[PDB]
Amino acid sequence: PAEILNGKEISAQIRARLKNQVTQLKEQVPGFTPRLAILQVGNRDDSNLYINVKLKAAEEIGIKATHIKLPRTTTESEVMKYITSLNEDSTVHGFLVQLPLDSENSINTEEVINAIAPEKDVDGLTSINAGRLARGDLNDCFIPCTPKGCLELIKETGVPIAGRHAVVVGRSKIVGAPMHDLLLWNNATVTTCHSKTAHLDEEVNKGDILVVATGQPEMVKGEWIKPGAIVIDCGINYVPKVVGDVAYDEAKERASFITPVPGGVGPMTVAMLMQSTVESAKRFLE
Amino acid sequence: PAEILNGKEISAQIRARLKNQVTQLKEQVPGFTPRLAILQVGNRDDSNLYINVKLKAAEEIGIKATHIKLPRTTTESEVMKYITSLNEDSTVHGFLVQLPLDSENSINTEEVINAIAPEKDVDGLTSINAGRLARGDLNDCFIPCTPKGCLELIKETGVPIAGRHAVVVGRSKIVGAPMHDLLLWNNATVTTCHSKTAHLDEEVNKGDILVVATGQPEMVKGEWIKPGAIVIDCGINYKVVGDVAYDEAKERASFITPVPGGVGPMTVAMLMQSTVESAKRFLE
Ligand SMILES: NC(=O)c1ccc[n+]([C@@H]2O[C@H](COP(=O)([O-])OP(=O)(O)OC[C@H]3O[C@@H](n4cnc5c(N)ncnc54)[C@H](OP(=O)(O)O)[C@@H]3O)[C@@H](O)[C@H]2O)c1
Ligand SMILES: NC(=O)c1ccc[n+]([C@@H]2O[C@H](COP(=O)([O-])OP(=O)(O)OC[C@H]3O[C@@H](n4cnc5c(N)ncnc54)[C@H](OP(=O)(O)O)[C@@H]3O)[C@@H](O)[C@H]2O)c1
Ligand SMILES: Nc1nc(N)c(NC(=O)Nc2ccc(C(=O)N[C@@H](CCC(=O)O)C(=O)O)cc2)c(=O)[nH]1
Ligand SMILES: Nc1nc(N)c(NC(=O)Nc2ccc(C(=O)N[C@@H](CCC(=O)O)C(=O)O)cc2)c(=O)[nH]1
Repeated sequence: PAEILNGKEISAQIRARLKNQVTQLKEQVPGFTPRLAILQVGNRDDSNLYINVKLKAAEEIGIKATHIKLPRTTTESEVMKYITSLNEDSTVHGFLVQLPLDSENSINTEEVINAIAPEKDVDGLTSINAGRLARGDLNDCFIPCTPKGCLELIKETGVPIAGRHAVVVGRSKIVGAPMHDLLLWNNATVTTCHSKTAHLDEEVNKGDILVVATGQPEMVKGEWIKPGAIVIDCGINYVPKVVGDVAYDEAKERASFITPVPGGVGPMTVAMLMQSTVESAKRFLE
Repeated sequence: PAEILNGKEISAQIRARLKNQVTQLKEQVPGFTPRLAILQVGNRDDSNLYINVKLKAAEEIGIKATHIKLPRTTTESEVMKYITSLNEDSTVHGFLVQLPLDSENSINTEEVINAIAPEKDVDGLTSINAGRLARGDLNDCFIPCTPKGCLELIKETGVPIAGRHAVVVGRSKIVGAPMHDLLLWNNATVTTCHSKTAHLDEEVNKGDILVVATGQPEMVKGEWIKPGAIVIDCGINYKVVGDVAYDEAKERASFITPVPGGVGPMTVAMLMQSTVESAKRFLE
């Protein structure tokens, strides 16, 4: 049976490490702290929870994190005033807009996200940072936090990535598409599947590394898993309890390593955001 | 055997349509002409050839194309000055830097490319345009010209892309990587291969659509091809041969691009199309 990749434990070690860096950066440049801002439009329940988890992580580490919550009646123009203000405020080192925006008005999300200064785009959602990642220019770009966290989970298996066949199910802007790029430039051979893929079960069965980011509860069946695969489940689904996008019971009988839900990718997403925030704080000093 | 995808004939149809568009444009707004600039660093023979092919196509269409060639010893700072000048010249609608740079001094290609204004980046090489393409924002970006030409050749088959398994061999900034994205947002299931891919023959055999962009002459064997595959060969290797072993591949493919006269003419035609598109937007 598969060994469990314990994201809860792994993230803790990352956060302890970040806390020491933050404490150490204070006794290098005094009064200086990493500063994060999180902008929210509307009042989605899941966004409220995820933002709150991120605030807790930043607090424990020493990052000063501000949460701005705009109402559902907010217009695209009002959101842009905040993005411009956060770009200009040299005390803010990174910020992000929690997605999706929950507005009754029509707001161009792509236009909002792409007003974020790329040097503060710790969520890696601007076209500029996406374009660097998608073309293999990894040294000078923020990488989206869920793919970052999935790569770290993969590395914890000690199984090298180069030459393996990776399958990514899902191509969303925040997870699946950057996940493909990250695996590719770590020299996996990568297949991307989506809602138009035919014979999904056959495609999934080719993955030595499998990352599932569909938002469909337990859709990926254990039978589909290649024996010995490294299975990374990004799904967080509320069903009649929380389950992921992989049928966990069947899959753990065939994988060599598997992420549980909860306690797998989710805590790693948050840890990687704090790491990117510290990185933009350190970069700002230079 | 395969039907041949005649890139010579298809590109001539595209260039004639563009010529008539430009003619009509000039009738509607007298004195206006689409303008392209090509910047080159060094004096590579292949670059000289491909640039010359581009200038001739622009001339046939009625696009005014200027070519600026800098010596092998130019500095990054001097290359940047020209890019700034091109960005600021409001009579220039698109421009590109022919790659690779041939310099004696270390010049940061990524910094040079990324100083191009995205609205004039007709080669689609800026990070801004790459990121738009890579995340499916296909209406607000220039797509690189060779992937655009490959997509048009695949569409000439009349077979829908959606649901097919496509294999891209190569991940370069100009061809392989944007090709993956174009096929992905046409709803293919896409596998990307590279020089660390193990069992390349088995990955190629999965491809209903196969695009080979490696620069390794005839390395992709015909026996690896899935029977009935659509086979797109971007290679130009020096006779001139492609990246696919053509004779064996043609036996098994449903459609296949010859080399030469396949992808090559389509690449140039797609550059002209993007140029005319930038000029049209600039009137608007
Ligand atoms: N977004 C969040 O705030 C958040 C928070 C926690 C967890 N998650 C988890 O993170 C992952 C990504 O979520 P997201 O919101 O970024 O995704 P999303 O925008 O909802 O996109 C889902 C992706 O899965 C694909 N897909 C859907 N049904 C499929 C099927 N039956 N077969 C194959 N592919 C299918 C879609 O294909 P198409 O592109 O063709 O539509 C799309 O690429 C999910 O597992 C989700 O549960 C999300
Ligand atoms: N560049 C031009 O001006 C030009 C003009 C005419 C024609 N072309 C054609 O355009 C295509 C791309 O050219 P490019 O300049 O963009 O090439 P490039 O930058 O050299 O990229 C070559 C790609 O092929 C991959 N590759 C090399 N050997 C391989 C192997 N044995 N198995 C699998 N993948 C392998 C490389 O993998 P890695 O990423 O691991 O290195 C890389 O992604 C080629 O077909 C070329 O003939 C180019
Ligand atoms: N801009 C932006 N928008 C977004 N919608 C996201 N996604 C985005 O926050 N996801 C997310 C998922 C899981 C958790 C998480 O902490 N999950 C824990 C459970 C947390 C708890 O309840 O304590 C787990 O799965 O184990 C946090 C964030 C993002 O990263 N950036
Ligand atoms: N910036 C930039 N750099 C680059 N290096 C390229 N590639 C870039 O120009 N390729 C290219 C390929 C083929 C031809 C072409 O016309 N090929 C003909 C043969 C050429 C001839 O023999 O005259 C054919 O295959 O049929 C022209 C350009 C590019 O498109 N943009």
